[PDB]
Amino acid sequence: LPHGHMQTLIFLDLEATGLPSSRPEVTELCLLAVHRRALEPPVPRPPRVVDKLSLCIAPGKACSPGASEITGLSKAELEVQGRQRFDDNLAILLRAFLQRQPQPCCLVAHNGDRYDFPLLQTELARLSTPSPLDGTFCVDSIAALKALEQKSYSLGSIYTRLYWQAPTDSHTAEGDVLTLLSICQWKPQALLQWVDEHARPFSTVKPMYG
Amino acid sequence: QTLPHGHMQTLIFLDLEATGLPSSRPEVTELCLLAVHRRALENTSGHPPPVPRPPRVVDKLSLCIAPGKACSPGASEITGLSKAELEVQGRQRFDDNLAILLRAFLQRQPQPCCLVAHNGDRYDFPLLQTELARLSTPSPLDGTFCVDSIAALKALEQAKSYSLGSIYTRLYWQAPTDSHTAEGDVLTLLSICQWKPQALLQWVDEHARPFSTVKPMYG
Repeated sequence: LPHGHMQTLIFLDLEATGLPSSRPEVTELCLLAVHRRALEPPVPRPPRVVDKLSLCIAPGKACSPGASEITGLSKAELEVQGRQRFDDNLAILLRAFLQRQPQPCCLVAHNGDRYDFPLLQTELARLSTPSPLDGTFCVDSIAALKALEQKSYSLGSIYTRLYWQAPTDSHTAEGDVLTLLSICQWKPQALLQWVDEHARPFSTVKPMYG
Repeated sequence: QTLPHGHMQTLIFLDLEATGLPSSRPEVTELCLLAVHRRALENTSGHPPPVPRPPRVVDKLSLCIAPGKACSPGASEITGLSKAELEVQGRQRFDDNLAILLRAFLQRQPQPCCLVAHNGDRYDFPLLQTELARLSTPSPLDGTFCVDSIAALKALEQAKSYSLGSIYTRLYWQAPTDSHTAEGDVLTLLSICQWKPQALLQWVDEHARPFSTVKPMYG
């Protein structure tokens, strides 16, 4: 194994203002931390023991029509609800939340490699403080499920393919994280093996934009 | 005549799960905060009414915490948590880092901010005060206010058991989901408070008091 056995999997989803060339900004973030042991067909229930963090974040630029349509969030409404920007205080919060998880820790996000990870890297890079994620590992769950399954690889398509019922989470970062968790609990042992074999340092994720 | 502490801009629905009843000097095993802006509550839309949909914009924190002492049998059965299991899953104690985490979470919420917990005055608030008192940080809850939703709902209804489940079932005509779990009970509380949001907010504004005035459960 490249980096030992992952002790925590943190299921992650970011929602944002638009697609990568638009130089988007995060508008919502959910982390759901699960211990390796809590992982080790009826849709699986989440483990009893989990840590969860879900935050709405005011962006500096407007959401695109499509972004607002899909995420149900807009810059205007985030500001009327007094949401703060992606800022130093947020980094304090993330660092403390990460500190409570046993290490090595691995982020897991659907399409993380092409979207969530580089965007997170970019948001954290503009802060004065070093990234709270520099000791953390990551994997993309699209690749994971492609390997476990050997077809659409959208989140809902996978879920329905495995469980033969429609997904029932909200259209939110947390809803997407919960659906992802369910999918990852389909073959938990095999998923953990794939994660262990394929985990890579978040510090090697290239920022989406600079 | 004016409000004691202005209009609350954020309500933070809160639930604590613990190792036992108050005389056992219990320790927190799970904590959930769900922060909702005043405007999100007010924007909340028969007999029975549909269970209100939670607002699109919310912040949520849920954490499991290893206690220093074992859970009582009843506690483990009710909450689904045990000291042993929390430990096999690498959970950390209630410590300074946790206070910092809570502070940073609270900092993202517009002020004045008011915690709302069911039986909070008798249990959740004094227990939380006690846990925080053993840390080396200032209280993260300085400047934050608190109220007990039992008194709140008693008032709203008067305009009967007052356990969380009894109220929910009275208003919506079906049982809650995920009782005895911190997040589950928070969500149930949110649904109850969304029943009559304007009246709830008014009662909260008038009865909010500083968390700093809450007496610790034990020394």
